Amino acid sequence: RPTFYRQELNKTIWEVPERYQNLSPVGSGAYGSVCAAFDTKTGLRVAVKKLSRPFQSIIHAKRTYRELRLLKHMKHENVIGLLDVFTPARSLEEFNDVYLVTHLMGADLNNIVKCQKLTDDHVQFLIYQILRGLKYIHSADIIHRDLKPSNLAVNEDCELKILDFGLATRWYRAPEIMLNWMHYNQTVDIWSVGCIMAELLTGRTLFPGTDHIDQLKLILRLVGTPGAELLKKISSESARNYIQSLKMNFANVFIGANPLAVDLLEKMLVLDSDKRITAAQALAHAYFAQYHDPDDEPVADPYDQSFESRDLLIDEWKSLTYDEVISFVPP
Ligand SMILES: Cc1ccc(-n2nc(C(C)(C)C)cc2NC(=O)Nc2cccc(Nc3ccc4c(c3)CCCCC4=O)c2)cc1
Ligand SMILES: CCCCCCCCO[C@@H]1O[C@H](CO)[C@@H](O)[C@H](O)[C@H]1O
Ligand SMILES: CCCCCCCCO[C@@H]1O[C@H](CO)[C@@H](O)[C@H](O)[C@H]1O
Repeated sequence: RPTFYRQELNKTIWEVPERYQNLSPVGSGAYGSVCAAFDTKTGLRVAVKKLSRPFQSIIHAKRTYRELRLLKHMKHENVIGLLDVFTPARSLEEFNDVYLVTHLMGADLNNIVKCQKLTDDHVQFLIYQILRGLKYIHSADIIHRDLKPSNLAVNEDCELKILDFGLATRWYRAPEIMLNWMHYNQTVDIWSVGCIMAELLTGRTLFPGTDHIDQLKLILRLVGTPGAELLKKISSESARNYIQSLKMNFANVFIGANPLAVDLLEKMLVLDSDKRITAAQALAHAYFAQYHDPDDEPVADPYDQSFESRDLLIDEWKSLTYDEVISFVPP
């Protein structure tokens, strides 16, 4: 057991192991807060997320467990991984705080893009990594749902990790997510990738919607009204009518772009989630020829997500989370 020290951080007492130094707040919200730090034991910069009131309610408790489980499962160099999880608590009884430790890459995608056009080679490398990450995430039957530049952590070498920093926001969201559609394809994340990629290429947000409906109209304007195939999957006449108050050959936005990039964007930014390219297919797309290695695009061990369908008591989510904390083995 490490010795803990306390400090005040993001308006609470953070009790962390001494190996973790130079804790500096980088994000805060209702679900918790995150500090950049330096792990003097591994010599790595790390982000320490302290969960906020993790066992306050069933929802907090199951969220806490969800994230812990997910992070413990992710073992891919393009996906945020759990370097450490700790609690100051010495027993289940006193267990009330969970801290999660991940690599801190240093910047998110916005920081390195800073509203600039990136080179095609650079976009290749970045999107390749995202797709590699996503292939892994998706292979575990997990859908990110909120892929966006701020959830993409990159170091100086532009090595990239996908994470979920939730504690502009709407611009990378797959249209069906915004429409509370509920039967999500993993290609919700592909939509996001297309939005990210487009932005990396052009330096401009693909769909800078002012609000929900504006976002939707911007998407319809670019990719066009639903085709007959897609229309058949929308039950509501009235909704189809409403949509009709609104393709557009991917040329104009992506002028001067590598035609391969455009071809891929076209396969990503398809309204019909059933028809969007998958992460695995995208990885094999010629656009990534420089980086694609079919034998180095790992898939995840199958991920036990049964808990997602469970309505359990706080005590059980807490005890389940506690088990995961105790049984945690660093990389
Ligand atoms: C409820 C719930 C359930 C699941 C998840 N969830 N799902 C995933 C996927 C596996 C991607 C789907 C991943 C998480 N969770 C997760 O990423 N947690 C976490 C933990 C510690 C720190 C951080 N934050 C950062 C880390 C590094 C950096 C930055 C923030 C910001 C910029 C500085 C550079 C940098 O490098 C985020 C989230 C919430
Ligand atoms: C902008 C207004 C039109 C947006 C419609 C987007 C349709 C999304 O695609 C749809 O995703 C569903 C949920 O995964 C799938 O069940 C459907 O089969 C698929 O067509
Ligand atoms: C703003 C323009 C958007 C019009 C609303 C699109 C309607 C999508 O609505 C979705 O359609 C599916 C029916 O096939 C249902 O399974 C979903 O429950 C419903 O949310």
